[PDB]
Amino acid sequence: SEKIIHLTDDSFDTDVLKADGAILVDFWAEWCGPCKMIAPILDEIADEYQGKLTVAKLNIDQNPGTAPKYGIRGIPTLLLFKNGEVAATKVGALSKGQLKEFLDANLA
Repeated sequence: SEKIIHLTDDSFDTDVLKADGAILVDFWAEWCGPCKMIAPILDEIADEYQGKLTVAKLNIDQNPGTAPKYGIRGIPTLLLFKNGEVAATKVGALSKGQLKEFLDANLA
């Protein structure tokens, strides 16, 4: 059950900040319907982008510490990290096609 890294506040440094390569971090919560709408889409991307990218999820209620560090203000927010640095930001639900395009464009 791990293609997706399931992050915590304590593991966020190792898992994201010190990863060699691109991580796609999904800031989300259980009550958030758009967050849940995109979850299946993230599963497909995890598979599709395997070897180019890792997908990780931080649940902002269970892990309240990390989101303020990135000025997160609404969910879902997708932050693309490249080797510990944020390259791209996407706020709100989007389709698979839209996510593919956001990824393809920011991964170069």
